[PDB]
Amino acid sequence: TGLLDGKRILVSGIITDSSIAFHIARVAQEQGAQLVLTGFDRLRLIQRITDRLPAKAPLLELDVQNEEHLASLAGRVTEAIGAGNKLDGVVHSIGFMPQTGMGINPFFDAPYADVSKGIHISAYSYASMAKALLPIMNPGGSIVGMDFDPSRAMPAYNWMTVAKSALESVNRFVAREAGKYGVRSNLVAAGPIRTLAMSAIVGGALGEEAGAQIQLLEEGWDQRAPIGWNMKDATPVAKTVCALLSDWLPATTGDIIYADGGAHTQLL
Amino acid sequence: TGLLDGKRILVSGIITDSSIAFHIARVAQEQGAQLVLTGFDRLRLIQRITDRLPAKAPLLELDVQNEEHLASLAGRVTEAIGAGNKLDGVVHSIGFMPQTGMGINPFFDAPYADVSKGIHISAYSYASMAKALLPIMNPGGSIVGMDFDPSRAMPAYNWMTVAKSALESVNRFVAREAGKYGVRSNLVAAGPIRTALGEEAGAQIQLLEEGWDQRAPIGWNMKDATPVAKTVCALLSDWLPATTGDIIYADGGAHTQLL
Amino acid sequence: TGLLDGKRILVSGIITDSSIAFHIARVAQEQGAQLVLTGFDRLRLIQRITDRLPAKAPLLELDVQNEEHLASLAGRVTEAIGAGNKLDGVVHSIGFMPQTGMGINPFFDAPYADVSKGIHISAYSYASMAKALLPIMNPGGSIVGMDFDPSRAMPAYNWMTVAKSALESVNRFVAREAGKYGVRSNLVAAGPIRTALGEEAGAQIQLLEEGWDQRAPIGWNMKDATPVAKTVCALLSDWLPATTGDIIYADGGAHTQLL
Amino acid sequence: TGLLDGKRILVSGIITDSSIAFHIARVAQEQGAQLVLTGFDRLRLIQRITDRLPAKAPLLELDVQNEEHLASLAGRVTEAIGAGNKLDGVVHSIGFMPQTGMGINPFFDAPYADVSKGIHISAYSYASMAKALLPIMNPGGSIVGMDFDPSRAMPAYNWMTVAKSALESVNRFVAREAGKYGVRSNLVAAGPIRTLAMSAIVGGALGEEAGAQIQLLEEGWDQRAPIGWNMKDATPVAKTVCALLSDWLPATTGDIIYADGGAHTQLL
Ligand SMILES: NC(=O)c1ccc[n+]([C@@H]2O[C@H](COP(=O)([O-])OP(=O)(O)OC[C@H]3O[C@@H](n4cnc5c(N)ncnc54)[C@H](O)[C@@H]3O)[C@@H](O)[C@H]2O)c1
Ligand SMILES: NC(=O)c1ccc[n+]([C@@H]2O[C@H](COP(=O)([O-])OP(=O)(O)OC[C@H]3O[C@@H](n4cnc5c(N)ncnc54)[C@H](O)[C@@H]3O)[C@@H](O)[C@H]2O)c1
Ligand SMILES: NC(=O)c1ccc[n+]([C@@H]2O[C@H](COP(=O)([O-])OP(=O)(O)OC[C@H]3O[C@@H](n4cnc5c(N)ncnc54)[C@H](O)[C@@H]3O)[C@@H](O)[C@H]2O)c1
Ligand SMILES: NC(=O)c1ccc[n+]([C@@H]2O[C@H](COP(=O)([O-])OP(=O)(O)OC[C@H]3O[C@@H](n4cnc5c(N)ncnc54)[C@H](O)[C@@H]3O)[C@@H](O)[C@H]2O)c1
Ligand SMILES: CCCCCc1ccc(Oc2ccccc2)c(O)c1
Ligand SMILES: CCCCCc1ccc(Oc2ccccc2)c(O)c1
Ligand SMILES: CCCCCc1ccc(Oc2ccccc2)c(O)c1
Ligand SMILES: CCCCCc1ccc(Oc2ccccc2)c(O)c1
Repeated sequence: TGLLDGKRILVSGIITDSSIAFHIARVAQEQGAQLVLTGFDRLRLIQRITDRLPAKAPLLELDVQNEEHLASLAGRVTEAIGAGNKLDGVVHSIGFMPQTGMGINPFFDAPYADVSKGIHISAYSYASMAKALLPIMNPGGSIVGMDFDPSRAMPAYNWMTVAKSALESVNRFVAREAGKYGVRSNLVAAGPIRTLAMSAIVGGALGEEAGAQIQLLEEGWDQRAPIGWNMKDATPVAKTVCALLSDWLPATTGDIIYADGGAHTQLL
Repeated sequence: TGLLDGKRILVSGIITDSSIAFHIARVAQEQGAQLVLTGFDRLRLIQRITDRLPAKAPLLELDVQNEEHLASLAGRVTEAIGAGNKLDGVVHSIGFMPQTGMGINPFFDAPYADVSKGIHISAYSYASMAKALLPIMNPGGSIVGMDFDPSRAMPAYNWMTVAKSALESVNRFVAREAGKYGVRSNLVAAGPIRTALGEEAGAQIQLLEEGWDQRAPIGWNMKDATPVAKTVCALLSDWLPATTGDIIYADGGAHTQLL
Repeated sequence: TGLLDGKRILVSGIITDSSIAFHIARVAQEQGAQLVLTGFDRLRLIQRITDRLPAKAPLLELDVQNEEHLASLAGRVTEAIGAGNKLDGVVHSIGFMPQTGMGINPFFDAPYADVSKGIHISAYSYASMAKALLPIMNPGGSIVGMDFDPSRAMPAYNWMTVAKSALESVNRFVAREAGKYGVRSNLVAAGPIRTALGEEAGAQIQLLEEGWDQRAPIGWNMKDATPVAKTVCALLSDWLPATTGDIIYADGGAHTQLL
Repeated sequence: TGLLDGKRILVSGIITDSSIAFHIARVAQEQGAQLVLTGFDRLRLIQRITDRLPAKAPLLELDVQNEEHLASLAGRVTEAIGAGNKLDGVVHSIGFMPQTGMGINPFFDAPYADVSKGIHISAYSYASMAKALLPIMNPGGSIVGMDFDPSRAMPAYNWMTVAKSALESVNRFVAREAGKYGVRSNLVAAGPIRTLAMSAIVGGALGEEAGAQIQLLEEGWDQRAPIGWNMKDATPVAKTVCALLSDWLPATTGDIIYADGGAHTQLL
């Protein structure tokens, strides 16, 4: 049978077929998980994408900034999975940061309203999503978010890095809350994955300064990674998340698991 | 002679005489530094307090949330220290967080507008302050801010801990920008210092504070901010010229010990 | 089907039925793995114990200090699993340290020959074991060893903590060598598990152990090694194919919490 | 006056004029510190070198493996500084590792007797040196050793990296011991410094594989370092040690201070 048999897992974050949450959903379903998906803006668009999944699953609207979406989320899920049923897994795979705070723009030229908006979506929403769903979660359940190692600074990532340093702090705190329900909360720190913005800067959407930079950071990842790293394959990352959602890591919470090919453990 | 002779150092954060920034200023002055102090809201009040310092130094108004204070900050400092003169050191010792996101309030009940306000004052202001002053800073200068180890979660500190996780990340980036000026940028992670909440808090804080002194191999006195103020001066000095984007712990070593 | 179906996994470290390696083997077998077990000194004794496992598996002699056991290890495994067959997983669950360098003895009174013996068995043997078996391992295989967070110092554990700081460093290097074979290499940092020393120890261990369960957001039961044995199996499986040279914590989250 | 006025500091580790301990001594003396030096093998040779210091200081023999040198060390120092006088600072700047465990040799081909010998000298000796001198140290005193960030693996450094991971663990423990005497114990994690072996592999003492590698790791250090890093200047490292020996860091022990130009805090 499948890694996640008879587990009901909410997976947010799907926008395209290159999304990390798309492959987290695909694998979860491949491992026999009943899913519940959420989407942010282009619900019609994500309907077309989510239809390309192994199995049919309810799709709810969730704008983590929206105070109404959050207040109503549990009940909507209750309706979708069926009264008397609970969640065994929540996948937070949400991120955002205006151009001002990430990319070619000077680190010091990001206005706070932009940084604030990105932290809200990339860091605080993890707590508010756990606050909504914790109540309708089963003991032994698992909440996992996506992270990008922010231990050290780097070019381009700038204020996103500061948002991810927030998310890791938030995660350890959400573990406190989540423990009172016997639920774990961890983050999967993945190496770079080609999606849209990052698989666009290739040719040079950001210019010759950028491109040739990210193309360097990415490149070095595959060298540093003792088992290597293919930025065009989001499957290994997705499987790590499934391992976190499963029951084979029942004593690990408030933590961070690194799906980056070991790159973060090697200097050169 | 003093550790910081001839150094023009801007020091923010004083509000009372218990303020970590008060002792930083007091020690920097004792070590022969020319200070420029900034205050946030109660300028008259902090005038009373800053008058209790070893030496007289210009007091400017700075509210890190105010876009006008920031844009003008450099020019006003230039006028206080004199045209042609530049700063050798900047002390960010600013911290805030509404009760909603820190204390007895449940962690999940902090509304973002609050959390966001606290991160703006506690984390982002470090970058915006650096962005303002970096241009009027001398090579080999030092920017140092205050921190409280947010590596692990804990009761009460809650969202402040999240704001500090942000500062440390901001600091590594400010080190990048500051490098372009030959300027370092580090954080000093101090143990708790004394500067109502009920029986849970008076139990927790006095239990967390207590265990600090136990864990600390040299011990920890929460009623003395001097050890911390000296660590900030060592950072402002020239005896740590190769360290930037880093964090120096003035905590009695508590953070290196488990029990 | 099981997590580790069709996987040939070598598991060392069993000595009693409380041994973390016993439950690792028990769980790997419950998840349909073909095991090859190794034992150190009391082979007859561990035969009695290994007979208490779900399934029957070959038991080889391995004393990581013995240069002959190491050189022959591959060939003997080849013969047990069959020529042409290779290993998919190696479990290093070996640990030692004389009383001199761990327990009530003062930290400064541990003679090197002792400390060196403990590091040889507890740290270096991880590399020498990897060097022996890596050649008879399949791509996508997994080497996992046991660890106890040595980030911070603590009473009693003393030089074992130093030996574990070494293992973690050894592990990052074994990840390099192992990568050349498409093999991962990680450590599982478990909370204390039950497997005389006087009133100080019975006070400390029961105080350190106790506070573990408090710190742990999901709690921690030192009388149950199963959660730990499952984490080792998740590492041996294929649901963590992108993680190597790393450390997975099976400790109830205790290490992410301060108080 | 000087940073270390009227402080009596033992400084070991001087073998040549490029030694990190040579500059730690030179600066300490420049800051008005009474020194006590120790040497390992070529005492005659180090006599010639130590004579090139700002000021005259007693030179004792200390082979950290030798059980006799350790047992007699305090008394010899007592004699050199004068009965009734104590040390205010100890500088551990000792390292060793046979070619087998560091360089071009395969990581797996280092025999334990070699690794053991290097850990003994590079890690355990820090404890045994503190065990000898702690008794003749003043409250407020400072014990500092030299370290090289071993968080992540790297080429060439191999078993030395494993020795430094040991030393950092040892350091936190020595802090326990050292606290009972009101003495601090920290490590200075420096970036690479041209000495003898490392300033030899330049041309290619280790070959074209090496050289072009270390020359890469070194190079990248100066790029990653936001204030940059000059591998030909050991002065900034020495001054950090003096800051640790001084009284301007009285609340930091069992810790590690990084003198590497910030390189360890930057990814690219
Ligand atoms: N792609 C990578 O290289 C990689 C690596 C490390 C971490 N991550 C993290 O994984 C997560 C998703 O990454 P991805 O690469 O799949 O990105 P993506 O661009 O494919 O998806 C980002 C998601 O955020 C959603 N979103 C934005 N604002 C929202 C809001 N207001 N309310 C609800 N949803 C909102 C978008 O709809 C989108 O699905 C992010 O946290 C990202 O930082 C990605
Ligand atoms: N007190 C402790 O136990 C301790 C321990 C570790 C770190 N710190 C840090 O040191 C710093 C100062 O701490 P403190 O204990 O002296 O606290 P304090 O309350 O005495 O100082 C905090 C300062 O923040 C200033 N401030 C608030 N909003 C501002 C704004 N909008 N613009 C400019 N200034 C503003 C206040 O005027 C005040 O001077 C903080 O960052 C804090 O996190 C304190
Ligand atoms: N027990 C705990 O609380 C706990 C917690 C964290 C980590 N660990 C780690 O797990 C591993 C095993 O722990 P355990 O509690 O099962 O202890 P155990 O005493 O049951 O197992 C230790 C094993 O080391 C073996 N061993 C000793 N010398 C050997 C040698 N020369 N060659 C081959 N094998 C040798 C012994 O035979 C024994 O099986 C150790 O590395 C230990 O550090 C244990
Ligand atoms: N040089 C660097 O790039 C750098 C960077 C980081 C850390 N460090 C550390 O600084 C320390 C010294 O480095 P260095 O570059 O000055 O090296 P060096 O080669 O100049 O000196 C190493 C010292 O070890 C001494 N020594 C060796 N065995 C001894 C023993 N048996 N008993 C007593 N003394 C013994 C030698 O006599 C020598 O002085 C080492 O710990 C080293 O790892 C150096
Ligand atoms: C730009 C630097 C390369 C880092 C890799 C990377 C790529 C995408 C990332 O995720 C984002 C998704 C939406 C908004 C912001 C970020 C990220 O986490 C990490
Ligand atoms: C109640 C929290 C216990 C931790 C000790 C502590 C106390 C005060 C702290 O500083 C603050 C000052 C103003 C606003 C926010 C934070 C802190 O850093 C650390
Ligand atoms: C007494 C130490 C408290 C820590 C808990 C603990 C207990 C046993 C441990 O494992 C050992 C087994 C054999 C030899 C050395 C170590 C350990 O890892 C961790
Ligand atoms: C070889 C890789 C470059 C690392 C920089 C470096 C250079 C010298 C180092 O110190 C040594 C001194 C004596 C014996 C062994 C090591 C080191 O610590 C760190």
